Amino acid sequence: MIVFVRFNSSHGFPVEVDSDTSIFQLKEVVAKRQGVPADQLRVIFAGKELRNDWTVQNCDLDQQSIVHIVQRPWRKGQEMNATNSFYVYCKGPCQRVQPGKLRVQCSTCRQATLTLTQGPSCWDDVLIPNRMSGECQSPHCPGTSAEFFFKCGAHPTSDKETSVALHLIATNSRNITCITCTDVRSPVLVFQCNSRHVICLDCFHLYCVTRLNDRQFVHDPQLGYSLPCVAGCPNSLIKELHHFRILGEEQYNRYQQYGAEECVLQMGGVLCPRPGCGAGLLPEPDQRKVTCEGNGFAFCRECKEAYHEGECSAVFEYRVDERAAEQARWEATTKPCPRCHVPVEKNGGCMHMKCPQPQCRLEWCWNCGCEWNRVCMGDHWFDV
Ligand SMILES: [Cl-]
Ligand SMILES: [Zn+2]
Ligand SMILES: [Zn+2]
Ligand SMILES: [Zn+2]
Ligand SMILES: [Zn+2]
Ligand SMILES: [Zn+2]
Ligand SMILES: [Zn+2]
Ligand SMILES: [Zn+2]
Ligand SMILES: [Zn+2]
Repeated sequence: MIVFVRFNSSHGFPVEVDSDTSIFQLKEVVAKRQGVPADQLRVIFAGKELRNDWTVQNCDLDQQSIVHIVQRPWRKGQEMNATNSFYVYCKGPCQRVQPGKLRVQCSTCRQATLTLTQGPSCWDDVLIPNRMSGECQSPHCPGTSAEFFFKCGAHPTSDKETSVALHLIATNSRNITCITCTDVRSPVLVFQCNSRHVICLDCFHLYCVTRLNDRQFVHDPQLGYSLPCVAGCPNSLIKELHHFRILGEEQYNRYQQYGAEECVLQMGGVLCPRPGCGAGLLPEPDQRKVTCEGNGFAFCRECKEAYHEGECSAVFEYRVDERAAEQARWEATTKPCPRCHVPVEKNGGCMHMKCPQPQCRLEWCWNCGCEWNRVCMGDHWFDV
């Protein structure tokens, strides 16, 4: 039997398998061929992962079936009881999603001298420019607006070393199951569909990579290229396109080239099949021999294999579970003062509490029950 494998490409190479071939054996074939460790490969068929112990027969794979192989090792270990509210994409040295550190400065002088009127309580407070007011303590600075910024929390960072905040990503303290895999994972990405469908980051990576391989990204005139909720919910395209950086450098670079590749294809062009040089080529409309040239092998335009004369070889190239979708919906009192023990109610999302008792006036963290400090401020200034 011949199956087609798409690995970091929109072109699927043929692989010979038998009814008794396991998915693990298929991964071993692709591992040696690509020089990539076998235990890092994931096989995806019609938007679903195929398990190592399943055979080709168990999977119901037929002649000319297209499977995706994506390089992403499964990591079981996670932190379900995490305290952090925020996530950033650290572009150096982590090169991945990490818990973030929230900081504030004066939007005028850029010093950490802005005394906020009140602490932030929501994403809008820290993402929308000039939303929060205060007074700058620096001599003669008329600064009245706060400027928030985030940094990676996994290692020290300079005051200039910012990382982009990932507003869709949240600590899964609600223990909501993933829409695709039904597992309870943390952190999760929350789609902005009406149902606020939840996806784990492992599934989100597989979703994006297979959609890059199938060239199924959606073009929005006032947005660019993006993806909606995996369930196909209306008006759910990701607007904050920096969320695609969480796929890592190799995959984000493929995403960045999507538009230029789509323009070439729209003009009757073709993308080069060779792994490494996947450039948008513009040959002569009726020419079968396509040679790679702007600024490497000569391929047959029909079968996408090395240029041959005569016939091409005979060999040539999703719905979410209803109950899983309903379960994966993100949105479906008083504490004593740590010092004077007088109970107080938290009015909003801000974790910075201040005891109203005149002899006490202790500033404390609602979550930790400790005196307010820079660590609590950076890690969980407000609830998300
Ligand atoms: Cl976040
Ligand atoms: Zn980092
Ligand atoms: Zn200032
Ligand atoms: Zn999942
Ligand atoms: Zn949805
Ligand atoms: Zn080429
Ligand atoms: Zn051919
Ligand atoms: Zn008190
Ligand atoms: Zn705290």
